[PDB]
Amino acid sequence: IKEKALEMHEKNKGKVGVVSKVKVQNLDDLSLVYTPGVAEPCLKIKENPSDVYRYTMKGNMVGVITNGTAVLGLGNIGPKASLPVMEGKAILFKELAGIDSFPICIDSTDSQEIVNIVSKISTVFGAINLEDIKSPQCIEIEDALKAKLDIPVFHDDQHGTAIVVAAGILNALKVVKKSIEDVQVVINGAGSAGMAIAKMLLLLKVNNVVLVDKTGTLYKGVANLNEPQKKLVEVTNKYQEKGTLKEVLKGKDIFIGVSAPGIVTAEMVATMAKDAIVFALANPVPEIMPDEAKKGGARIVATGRSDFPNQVNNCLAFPGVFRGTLDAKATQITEEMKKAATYALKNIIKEQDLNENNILPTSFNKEVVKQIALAVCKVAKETGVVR
Amino acid sequence: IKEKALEMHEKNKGKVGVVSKVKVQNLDDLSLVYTPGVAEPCLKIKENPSDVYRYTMKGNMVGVITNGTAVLGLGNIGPKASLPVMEGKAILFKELAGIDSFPICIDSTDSQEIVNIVSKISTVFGAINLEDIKSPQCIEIEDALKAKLDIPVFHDDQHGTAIVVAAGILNALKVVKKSIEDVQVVINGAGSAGMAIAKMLLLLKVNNVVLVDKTGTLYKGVANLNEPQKKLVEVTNKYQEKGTLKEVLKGKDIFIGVSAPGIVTAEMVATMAKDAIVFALANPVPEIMPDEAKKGGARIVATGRSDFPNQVNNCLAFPGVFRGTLDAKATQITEEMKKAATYALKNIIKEQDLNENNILPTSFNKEVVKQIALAVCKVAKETGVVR
Ligand SMILES: NC(=O)c1ccc[n+]([C@@H]2O[C@H](COP(=O)([O-])OP(=O)(O)OC[C@H]3O[C@@H](n4cnc5c(N)ncnc54)[C@H](O)[C@@H]3O)[C@@H](O)[C@H]2O)c1
Ligand SMILES: NC(=O)c1ccc[n+]([C@@H]2O[C@H](COP(=O)([O-])OP(=O)(O)OC[C@H]3O[C@@H](n4cnc5c(N)ncnc54)[C@H](O)[C@@H]3O)[C@@H](O)[C@H]2O)c1
Ligand SMILES: [Mg+2]
Ligand SMILES: [Mg+2]
Repeated sequence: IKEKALEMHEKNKGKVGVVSKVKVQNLDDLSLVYTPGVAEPCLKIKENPSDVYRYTMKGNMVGVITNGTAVLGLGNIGPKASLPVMEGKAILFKELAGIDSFPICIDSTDSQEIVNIVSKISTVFGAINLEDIKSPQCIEIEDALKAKLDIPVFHDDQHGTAIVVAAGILNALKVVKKSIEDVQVVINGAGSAGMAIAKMLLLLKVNNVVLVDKTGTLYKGVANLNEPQKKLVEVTNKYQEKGTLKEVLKGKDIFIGVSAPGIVTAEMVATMAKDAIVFALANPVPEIMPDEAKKGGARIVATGRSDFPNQVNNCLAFPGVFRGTLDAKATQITEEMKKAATYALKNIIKEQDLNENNILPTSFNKEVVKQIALAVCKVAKETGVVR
Repeated sequence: IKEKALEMHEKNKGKVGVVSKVKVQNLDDLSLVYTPGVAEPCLKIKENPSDVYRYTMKGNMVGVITNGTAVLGLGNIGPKASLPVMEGKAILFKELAGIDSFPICIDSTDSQEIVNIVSKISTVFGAINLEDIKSPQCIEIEDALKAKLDIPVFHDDQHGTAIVVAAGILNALKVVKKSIEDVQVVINGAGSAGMAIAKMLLLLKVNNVVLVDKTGTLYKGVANLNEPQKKLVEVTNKYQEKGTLKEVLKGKDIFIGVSAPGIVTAEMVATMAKDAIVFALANPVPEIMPDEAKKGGARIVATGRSDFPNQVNNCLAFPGVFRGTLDAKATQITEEMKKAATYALKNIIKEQDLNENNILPTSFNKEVVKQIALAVCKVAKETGVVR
């Protein structure tokens, strides 16, 4: 309900407050939380610069940095209007994985300016969560900061998406008894989230993925790919298929839509392979209803909806992703760490309890952050990507 | 004690944590602190951009922004090493004036870069507290951001200093029965804090102030003034005196030192006017001890020391300054608002209870933030500098 939301925000002027982690009411402790006390850790950090991580909030602090240019489904609406979302993201870090988070909203659509600016304010952050930025812009920024900064940088709306998606896919294949190295996938929308699902599947040795945009699939020599679309045309659609979604969906095991509402029909689901897997994650109106999906013959349907039986939820991955990432002092959130965050999530469900309505856990299950963290941590230490 | 400080910081990995201002454990409230709830204030702010201030932390949030280039008496030691100080400053905003504060430490010594960068991250802050930056650099940045941003910007180490100083001066004059429009002041150190005390006194119609640096006083045609020193040479030292501190101190009513340790003697205090006022605020070793100050003949001595009878303390002004500033929705922290913050502070002491050891209140007295706020607020509304 609208009014219920608005009231909530108005109620306390925001969701995000700061507390003191130590106590101070007099002059004694004052000279320790401030001068001349504060001088002593400052000189420590000056001597050994890594000592930031023991006299400071840094190592439990994740920055939630944004642009405003892609806010939920509201798109480019600016830094002010995105603020409530960023505040909301911060307190979820806090409530789900006991993480201190703070929102920074940046007023610039220039990649290089945003890169530089975030890189210059990294002192206080133990990790960066990038949120609600425009594809393709979000990629170069993520990539630029990732090779620039010595702390973990992570675009949740694309990499966090793929973790839950790949989790739900792996679980769904066990159901219909198929293996992901044998199956032909179609992803509608070559934007941020489409892009990254493609990556996380190729990361999983998918047999073949085809990306489709609002104009047709993407193949070598397509008119106008953005720079990341181009790099992805190389790895995807091996058999070099061309044409519209209607034509291309024909014969596929998995449809994954992150694009639009109601662009897929029941007829279209009938053309897909037996035991079809349909993921209609467009929001709020998915590209097809599970009703019309099961009518076409879909064995499994996931959506981005809470009311519907199989919810792809972003709060499944990011709290546990950052938890182990921080818990490990990881300098980086690598691909293998993503890969490990997927399996851990897919394994909350026992394998004895898998259904066509039990491919993903509940988004609040405390055992999700715990296991995703342990696996994200376990590989960080192993691989070396650790302070 | 050192170890006691270091332990304190280590104890909890920093002084600054974040809380949620609203509750959320399930899915119900989740869809209000996040999607689809957060959409509703976001669209409000998009429609009326001022609505930031009712669905968001902004209007109770002050940013503590720094460089590292002037940390206490540690000077240029970088963004990492300054972090504990900035964290300490944030929780004092919180504990003294119930204000949410967050530390941003900037890794750049380029004025224009720092201006731009802070201006670009202003979305989340209701006010800016600039902290621990190099004179003269701090001035152009303060000035640039002050004319650029629509929120209050405030360099505490200079303007906050002057408020307490001017407060202690006005109170001290009542003691020795002198008026500030008749008296001849000398300030040692034409750095940030010296500079700004000069301003706040000229703001008070001082008869004559003389600034002195590590090389001699400042007069028209002095070899190498920085740009702000130059502007101040015009308003100060009317009688155009030249020479060293020894020579120049001779005959003055007030000495105010913000420079060095032990550069003033008892002999030198004997040359000043009757009922001398001596302010040795250099830290930790003041430019003269009260013992040697009263030996020279000082009627009144203030220092920056807690053990000594008259402490100039920065935590006297800034919590109450920002309180009323925020309490008023001030768009600006103007000169008249500074002026009003001074008088309010000087008037915590009854005027029936003034001593040579009672010119300033206690730095924890809750009635200080309250009154400084009401006066800072009262003039904001009057003058118009208000949303
Ligand atoms: N957990 C989840 O449920 C979850 C996570 C991420 C995204 N999503 C949903 O997926 C959708 C995409 O989100 P995003 O972050 O990738 O946004 P995005 O704008 O980056 O992706 C959209 C892309 O799809 C393409 N597209 C648009 N309309 C199309 C059409 N009719 N046919 C084919 N292609 C089309 C466009 O090229 C665009 O670049 C959103 O509606 C969002 O709600 C859901
Ligand atoms: N509330 C307080 O007690 C309070 C507040 C602010 C500053 N201070 C003290 O005052 C001092 C100055 O602080 P600041 O922020 O202005 O630092 P600053 O470096 O900006 O000011 C120092 C300036 O004094 C000049 N100087 C240095 N040594 C000198 C000497 N021997 N003779 C004459 N001039 C000299 C230099 O030109 C320099 O620019 C510090 O030691 C600080 O502890 C105290
Ligand atoms: Mg988002
Ligand atoms: Mg300071």
